[PDB]
Formats: sequence, C-alpha cells, structure tokens
Amino acid sequence: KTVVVTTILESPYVMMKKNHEMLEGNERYEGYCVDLAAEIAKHCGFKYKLTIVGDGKYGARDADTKIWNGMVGELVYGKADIAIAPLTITLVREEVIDFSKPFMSLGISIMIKKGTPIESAEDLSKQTEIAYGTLDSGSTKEFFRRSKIAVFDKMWTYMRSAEPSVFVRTTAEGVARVRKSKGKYAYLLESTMNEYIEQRKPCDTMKVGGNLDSKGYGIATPKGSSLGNAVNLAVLKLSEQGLLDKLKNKWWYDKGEC
Amino acid sequence: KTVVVTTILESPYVMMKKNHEMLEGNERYEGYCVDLAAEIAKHCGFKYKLTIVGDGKYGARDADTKIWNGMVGELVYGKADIAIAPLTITLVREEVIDFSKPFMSLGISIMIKKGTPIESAEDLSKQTEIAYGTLDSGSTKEFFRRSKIAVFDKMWTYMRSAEPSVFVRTTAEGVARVRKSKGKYAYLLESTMNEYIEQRKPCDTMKVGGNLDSKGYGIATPKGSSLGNAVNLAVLKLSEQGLLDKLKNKWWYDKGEC
Ligand SMILES: C=CCSC[C@H]1Nc2cc(Cl)c(S(N)(=O)=O)cc2S(=O)(=O)N1
Ligand SMILES: C=CCSC[C@H]1Nc2cc(Cl)c(S(N)(=O)=O)cc2S(=O)(=O)N1
Ligand SMILES: N[C@@H](CCC(=O)O)C(=O)O
Ligand SMILES: N[C@@H](CCC(=O)O)C(=O)O
Ligand SMILES: [Zn+2]
Ligand SMILES: [Zn+2]
Ligand SMILES: [Zn+2]
Repeated sequence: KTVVVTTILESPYVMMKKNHEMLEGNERYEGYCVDLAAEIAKHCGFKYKLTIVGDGKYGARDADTKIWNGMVGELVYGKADIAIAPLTITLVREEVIDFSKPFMSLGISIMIKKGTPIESAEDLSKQTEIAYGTLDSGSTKEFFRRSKIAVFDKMWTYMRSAEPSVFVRTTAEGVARVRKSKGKYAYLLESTMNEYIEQRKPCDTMKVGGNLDSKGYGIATPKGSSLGNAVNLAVLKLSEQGLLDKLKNKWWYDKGEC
Repeated sequence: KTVVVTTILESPYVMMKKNHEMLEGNERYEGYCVDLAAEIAKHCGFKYKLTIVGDGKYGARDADTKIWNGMVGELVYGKADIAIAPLTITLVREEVIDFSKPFMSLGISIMIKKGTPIESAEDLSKQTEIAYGTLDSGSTKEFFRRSKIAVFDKMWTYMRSAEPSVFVRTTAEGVARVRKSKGKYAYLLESTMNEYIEQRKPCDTMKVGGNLDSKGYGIATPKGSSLGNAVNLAVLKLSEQGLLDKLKNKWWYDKGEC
C-alpha cells in the first residue's frame, strides 16, 4: 500500500514550489521534510503520498472533548500512516503515538526585531512595554502552560491573560507581528524556525538569548505501527551517513540571504 | 526484582566518592548518571544495584567472532537489565539493544593542550607533527573507521596505521596523554567530556573547532525488554520538568574550576 504522509506547510520544511500548479502529487512540494521523506521511503522501501494536514495544526488534545487535532490527530484517528514534519517529541504525544529518535534538535527561543532592548526570558518577564506570545496548538504553548519554573510561570500568567491575544495561528503571523510592531512584540518559537528567519530578507529579526529547553523533532507513526521500527533505523542511518546535516545546511544556510 | 544497572566510571557521569573508603552499594558513587538512575528508578518504581561494567568498555562487536563487549555485551548476554551511562545511540547498537530517547546531546570534538596550533579536524588531517587518536571500543572510533567523508577518511587511514598506537583504553588515558605530550598529541572525544575537562584544574586543555557530528546518549535495555517503555517515558518526563537541565548544570558548570 502507498503510505499516507501527513505534514504541514512550514518553511523551510515544506513549501509549495513556485510552479506547483503545473506539477502533481509529491512533485508540488519542496523543503527539508520533502527531501527527508523521499530518503526515508527509499531506505524503508515504500511508496508514499505527501498530504498537508487539514486543520493546519501540529497537534493538541482539546481539554474537555479530549479530541486530538492536527498531525497528531490524523495519526491517532487513522487518517495518516506517518508524520514527517517539524513535530516536537513530547510526553503527552508519546503516550498516544510513536516517535523515532530525533532527526533535528531545537529549543524554545526568543525572536526580536533588531534593536529591541531584550536579552532573555527573565528580561521579558520583568517588563510590560514589550508584548510576547507563542503559536497556538503547539508544544511551545504547552511548555509555558505546564511550567513550574518561576520566570516561565510568570510569562504564562501574563500571556494567558493578555488582550488583545498575544498568540498567533501561524509562525508567519508571529514573524509579521514582530516585524510590524516596531520592537513592541517578541515571539517565542522554536530555535530552528528562529534561525531560518534570521537568515531571510529583510534581515530585521534575530534570535536572542539561550534556548529555554532542549528537545527535538521525531518522525511519528500510530502507536504500535510496524512502520516505526524501519523508519527509526533509517533516521539513525541517514544521520550517521551525514544526510541530516547536509539537508540542514541546504535549507537554512546555503540559502542564506543575510 | 532488584534491577541490575550496568554503568561505567567516567567523569562526571559516574565517579567514586571521596570518602569512598567507608560506604557500600550505590552509595559509593556520585555523578550525573548516578543522580539520573535514582530519578529513573523513582519514577518507574524499581529498586536497583549499580554495577561497574566488568571490562571497562562501552561496547563494540568483534569482527571475526561477532561477540559484543562492554556495557552493550552485558545487555545482549543477559548480565544486566539496563545501562545508565554516556552510551551513544548508534545504528549498529540499536539493532541489538533498545535505547530511550536521548537524555543528553553531544558531538565528536577535538581536545588540545592549550596553545597547540590546531583549529579543526582538517588542520589535523593536513599535518603529521601532531599525533591524534580516539577511545577504543567506542562510537568515536567507529565514526572514523566507517567515514566516507574526505577529511575523516584520511584521518582514519592515518590513525589505524600510526605507531605507536594513538588509541587509548579510557578517556582518562586520552586526557593524560594530551596533557603530557607538550602539544604533540590531540585527543578526539565527545564534546560533553571535552567541556567537563576544560573546566577542571590544571585547566591546560581546551576544545577547539566545532563538533564533527550530532547525536546523543540513551538509556539502554535488552531488546524487547518491558522496562524500555517505562524508562523512555521517565526520560521524557524528566526532560520536560527540567531535571535533566538541572543535572547538567550541577555536574558541569556548578563544578567549574577554571
Ligand atoms: C520529546 C522529547 C524527545 S528528546 C528530549 C531531550 N532532552 C534533553 C535534555 C537536556 Cl538538559 C539536554 S542537554 N542540554 O543537557 O544536553 C539534551 C536533551 S536531548 O536533546 O538529547 N533530548
Ligand atoms: C538517539 C538516537 C539517534 S539520534 C541522531 C541525531 N541526528 C541529528 C542530526 C542533525 Cl544535523 C541535527 S541538527 N544539528 O541539525 O539539529 C540533530 C540531530 S538529533 O540529535 O536530533 N538526532
Ligand atoms: N514544533 C511545535 C510547533 C511550533 C511551536 O510550538 O513553537 C509542535 O510540534 O507543536
Ligand atoms: N559515548 C561513547 C564512548 C566515548 C567515545 O567513543 O568517544 C560510546 O558510547 O561508545
Ligand atoms: Zn578506594
Ligand atoms: Zn523526579
Ligand atoms: Zn577478535
């Protein structure tokens, strides 16, 4: 059977090619995760179809209804066979789906417009002039919501009650907000996305401070799926043969505009 | 039953306590992995005994005989229930044992005596005045042995044939060799150990260049062991609550001597 791959439009993991309308199937997309999928499938010996997650989300469990949305949801409810995306390995997710060893490392980080008077999370927490928020429905939000650390609980306390909302529906929305707010908004997002955007025109944002945590993205499959074994091994192999580092440079730094 | 934990004397993961000559059982030891074991066993609800691996090795397979030595062999042959140590996740190991998600990140790196005229692996490869080597029966050696990369292959070709041997039986041997070779020996070892030593008297070594690869340590169990599941989830939990970051700072930078 052809493996259904759920993924998500997020630069530079997966992007529409500048001419997709004249192309079909997997050929419409490009990016780090597009390249990885081809490699995973070749080594694991399967055919596959990339499909963009319907609700444009990563995956969260609705408190009350207990329904999972996003890519996680499509794996849990049987819509997809595998997720190849910047999907963060987390405990609540590991409880309902299987993750391979990480194919890329990241930490929550701070994006500012250049010249913004901010060096750290502690800095953000001690003031109110500069607003700050995170993506919706993602691991970054949950990090803050669940945190017992001082600086982080205070930040959550501010963020949850800020109005207008400091949360964004997409990474692009967050970046645009930083860019348009003249230094009055900072965005909390994963280091990988932060570093990509830092290398893109108009070159007006930067990552500041150390990361808030340390984790990674994993390739995910439905709990107990037979795919898991092969896919995990393929990730280790590709990692050892230098493919992942090659892809990272290809899509982040080789392209560099700044 | 009491879990038999296999581990290895390797600073600052597992070290004999000072007062040492007065304690019994697990109490004899201190370090990152010592603290990690306690936490894991707490959250998984088991009692355990720390045992120092008999042959003092991480684990590799004898080509010719195909028998695994080191901590890997102790799991494969049934002498131990779990390994908690700076044990690198690799493809050939994953094929015979199970690893949790990584609990710490590292990459292969270069340690020099301060002032040694070397800035990179390329630098090492381009010259002969300064000898260099790696640990025996570990993942770093295998890295070079199996490397297709131009720079590293040339380094391996030199290393496998050098005389006197440039390989060492333990990290401590490698480090003493850098320190007493007046800059004529560079040691290839994992960034984690390199950074620890760099902050310890006599403060005469340093890490130079960037990491050659990106990987991680995992807690290992015999393949298909039931313990594996609980252990993995315990690592995730510990990661998310910040204990892992707590432990790292305790054993690396809070110690700082330089
Ligand atoms: C869902 C998560 C899968 S990976 C979790 C992760 N945990 C950590 C924690 C720490 Cl403190 C470190 S570090 N900075 O001490 O090295 C590294 C990692 S990880 O990236 O190896 N995995
Ligand atoms: C623990 C078992 C297998 S881990 C293999 C590893 N691969 C890489 C590769 C890269 Cl290039 C990166 S990075 N530097 O681009 O973020 C990260 C990882 S990993 O640590 O997530 N896993
Ligand atoms: N990688 C995150 C989404 C981005 C973020 O939350 O910063 C996730 O899997 O939920
Ligand atoms: N961490 C390595 C040992 C140290 C090294 O090879 O540099 C292993 O698990 O084999
Ligand atoms: Zn003694
Ligand atoms: Zn605990
Ligand atoms: Zn032999």
